[PDB]
Amino acid sequence: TELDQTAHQSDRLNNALLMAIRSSANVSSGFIEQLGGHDESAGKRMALSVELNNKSQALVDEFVENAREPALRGLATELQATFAEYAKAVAGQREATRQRSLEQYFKVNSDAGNAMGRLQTLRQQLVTTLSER
Amino acid sequence: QQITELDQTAHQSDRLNNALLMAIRSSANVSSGFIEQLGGHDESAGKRMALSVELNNKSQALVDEFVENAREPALRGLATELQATFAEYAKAVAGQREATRQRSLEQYFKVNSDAGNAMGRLQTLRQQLVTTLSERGQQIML
Repeated sequence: TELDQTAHQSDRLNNALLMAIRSSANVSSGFIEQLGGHDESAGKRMALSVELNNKSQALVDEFVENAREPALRGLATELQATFAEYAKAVAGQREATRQRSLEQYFKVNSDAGNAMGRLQTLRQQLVTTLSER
Repeated sequence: QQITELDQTAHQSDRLNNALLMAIRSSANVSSGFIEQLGGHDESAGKRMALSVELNNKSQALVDEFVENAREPALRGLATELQATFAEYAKAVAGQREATRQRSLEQYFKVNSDAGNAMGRLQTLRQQLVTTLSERGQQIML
């Protein structure tokens, strides 16, 4: 029973991070589509970025709710905080894209890239801790 | 022993998760780098081109190692598809980087569909491989 919880936790963690980076990739792609006048195509990218933000946030929330073991509590709260910092940056990318502002996009993009760099290394720390039961 | 094959199954799914994560991060760097370049932030865009290269090279090495270790027929067909699909993806992202260096929206769009189509297939193949690896880990325990 503990082991089936582990697989659900792993699906939540991996899907959350894949959907989160896809959310940012979509809004960047959509910004470029707007630059090229592909304005209908760009709306599909923006909608997917929004949806992927919502779905990935829900999975992080579930992961943290279910990571009660003492070895995981601190790291899971670190994940919650770093993920929130990433999601805030991607929300900033969406707002820059709606305003069609190259400079607003640059401002927040460094925050996005730095938080995702940390999410990759934090994910590996979580995978190590999950596998040690 | 069971823990050996179990340990190797976990190692394989982890290779797969890191490869897909870094592959999508590579895209995020080239697209956001193009936006930075167009805003006059040439230095940051250059760093992002380098990071896109690094990330897809690391992903490629993980994909190659995954295929080398996916010997069972339940996995090998999916694994070689993942490899062939990654090659398509990596070539399109390289096209996106060169379009960025040339400051060319037209060059960028010319390959942007190749990248998205390959990435979509990569994500489905990862899903099939994760499920098939998990099935093998459970078969051992059964």
